[PDB]
Amino acid sequence: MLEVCIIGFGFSAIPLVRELARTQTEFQIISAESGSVWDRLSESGRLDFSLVSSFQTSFYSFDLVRDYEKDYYPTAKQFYEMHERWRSVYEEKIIRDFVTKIENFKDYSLISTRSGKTYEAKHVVLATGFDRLMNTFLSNFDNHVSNKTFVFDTMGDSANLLIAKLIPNNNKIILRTNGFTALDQEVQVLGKPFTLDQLESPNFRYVSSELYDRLMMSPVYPRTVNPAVSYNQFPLIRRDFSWVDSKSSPPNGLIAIKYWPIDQYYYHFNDDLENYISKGYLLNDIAMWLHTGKVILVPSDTPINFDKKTITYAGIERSFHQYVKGDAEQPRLPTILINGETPFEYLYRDTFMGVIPQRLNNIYFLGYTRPFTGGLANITEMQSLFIHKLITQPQFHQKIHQNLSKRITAYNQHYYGAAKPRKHDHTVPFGFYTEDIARLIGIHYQPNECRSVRDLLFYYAFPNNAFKYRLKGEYAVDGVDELIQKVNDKHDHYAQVFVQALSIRNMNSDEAAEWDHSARRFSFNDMRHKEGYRAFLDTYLKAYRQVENISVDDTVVDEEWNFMVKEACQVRDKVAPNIESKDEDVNKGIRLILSILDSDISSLPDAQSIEFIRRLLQPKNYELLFIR
Ligand SMILES: Cc1cc2nc3c(=O)[nH]c(=O)nc-3n(C[C@H](O)[C@H](O)[C@H](O)COP(=O)(O)OP(=O)(O)OC[C@H]3O[C@@H](n4cnc5c(N)ncnc54)[C@H](O)[C@@H]3O)c2cc1C
Ligand SMILES: NC(=O)c1ccc[n+]([C@@H]2O[C@H](COP(=O)([O-])OP(=O)(O)OC[C@H]3O[C@@H](n4cnc5c(N)ncnc54)[C@H](OP(=O)(O)O)[C@@H]3O)[C@@H](O)[C@H]2O)c1
Repeated sequence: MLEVCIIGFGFSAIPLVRELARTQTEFQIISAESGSVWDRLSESGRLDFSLVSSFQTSFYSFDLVRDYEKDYYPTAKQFYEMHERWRSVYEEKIIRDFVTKIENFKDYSLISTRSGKTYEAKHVVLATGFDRLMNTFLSNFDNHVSNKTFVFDTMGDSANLLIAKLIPNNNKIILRTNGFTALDQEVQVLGKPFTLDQLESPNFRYVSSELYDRLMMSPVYPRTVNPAVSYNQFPLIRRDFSWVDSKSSPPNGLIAIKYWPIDQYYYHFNDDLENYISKGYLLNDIAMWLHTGKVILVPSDTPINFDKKTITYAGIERSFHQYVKGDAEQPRLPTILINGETPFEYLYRDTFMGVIPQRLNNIYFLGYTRPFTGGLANITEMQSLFIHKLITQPQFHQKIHQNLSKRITAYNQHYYGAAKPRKHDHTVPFGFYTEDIARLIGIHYQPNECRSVRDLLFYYAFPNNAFKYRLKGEYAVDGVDELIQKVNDKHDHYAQVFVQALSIRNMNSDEAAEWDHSARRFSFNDMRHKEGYRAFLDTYLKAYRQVENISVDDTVVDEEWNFMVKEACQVRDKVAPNIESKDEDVNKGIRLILSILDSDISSLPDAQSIEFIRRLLQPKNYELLFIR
């Protein structure tokens, strides 16, 4: 009887399929003829955008190993192209069919398809993706509507992608939301560009949750009164975070819009604008939108009749052309029958690590955990290794499953606490998830096993990407030592990250928040590096309109909008005139570290930071009750 059935093959499943081939496990893939959202975007011609995520975190270790020279943002085209390549390799093993039902028994499951064909499989893996409502807007659109008005009850990376495509057609944007978390996807660090994922040094949570919290959460929670931070100038972006009942920060369930800030966007693309836009590099700067008023925030309770289709803001009644609601992070699970009769009720919190469900035998989920920053690759690679070991190594299987529900309770206690289940429970800091998975599999690193400060940087500051845990051990990939050398050598061994955590070791949360924003340009939501790009923005529009064959008649006065903008930006007009250090501390920190790279750690004698750097071999907060 068939050992393994993979239902659905897009991207999530590639690494697990690679691992099955390797160990020569008997597997079949069943996967729809239609394909995914991407084959949509391929047919309609709509691949004209780029990922919010860096190569290093969006593409799998066994590709990075040969294609990685420098950090870039891949295009939707490059990402689709990489799916069709791995599709091609495995097409012989793929059955084109839709599965409509799985009857799960003690030893195996019975898979029904639309064809009517039936399959028996010992283990089954669902890698079927999500149904998403804005896919419609993204797959089906028209860049001919201009000067119209749009209301969004929700903000997110797809809402942001659509706002990027509207603004050049002098469309007017209103966000009627309960606020949102948005973060510069790229950060100038002493001249060098870093992705946001590259600066989280997540293993610092082991030193203390509180150390990590104040290092991490100042751009999210409004803990600075610095009037350059969008959350002080535009207080409507603020969310209620009272649901958060966990010592883990950032908390599971936190989501974030990743945007290009204009200055980073300038730096990368100014010298060949028409081509870079052509390729799908699009200015999606929400902070710039808020500052120009090409977008405006509005209280959530700003009533409107959907029937007359108008918006009640200030002493104005603006007729809106389109209202956009959107939230469908619901996995595409076909019906699953327990003991082959009782329907299975999906709930992210009731599965272990987002992969192991509780009343089902030999059934795995792959592609349903959402990384909070970085690409899905990071998550799906480690899921792939966790699932492969569970399928192929029955002692491992027994170890996890013995006390499956104790692990799930202990997981939920650490990450969610007492909070009621939410839509976004399935979102997680990637740096915690990957480390979590790796300590279950045992391909993790020991801090006690560091001998040099160089080793202490690898452990704490090297980002917890999937390939990080594939240098050696059970899942070692050829060429990973070279990747780590490459990357290490390009980011100064992630010293700057290590130095941050050091700098804020003695501060309280309010002290850290201030320090974190005492920079000429702080990392996230810095409204001082906006005004001086209005000249460039004008280039960008003209430039955009050329590749995309647009005329917009740009002398028009939406006079009421100009007055809606003025009322919206009130707090701004009060607070931004109050304008006027991490830069220095970091400058001297990097000095100390790059000098003592090769010093034995235990040897270290007794700026008094050396004593904390010793204690880095023996962290207090390593305990994870869901792993032991
Ligand atoms: C606009 C957009 C932008 C994104 N950008 C990024 C990004 O920048 N970085 C990043 O890391 N992630 C990104 N993602 C998320 C991720 O890359 C996608 O979800 C991608 O589709 C990988 O998903 P998957 O392999 O899990 O599922 P899919 O690509 O949906 O593949 C699942 C497959 O299962 C098939 N299938 C489903 N149900 C059945 C069934 N019952 N029987 C048989 N076959 C079935 C489907 O046809 C499909 O081919 C983005 C997603 C979207 C929509
Ligand atoms: N690696 C990845 O998988 C990855 C990463 C980023 C983006 N993406 C893609 O981009 C899209 C995700 O964005 P989306 O626009 O589709 O919807 P979404 O961001 O998943 O949902 C957004 C809505 O959730 C609610 N919400 C709760 N907490 C929030 C917070 N802190 N910030 C913002 N919103 C919050 C808000 O509405 P209420 O206030 O009404 O509850 C908000 O409007 C998907 O297509 C996804 O595949 C993928």
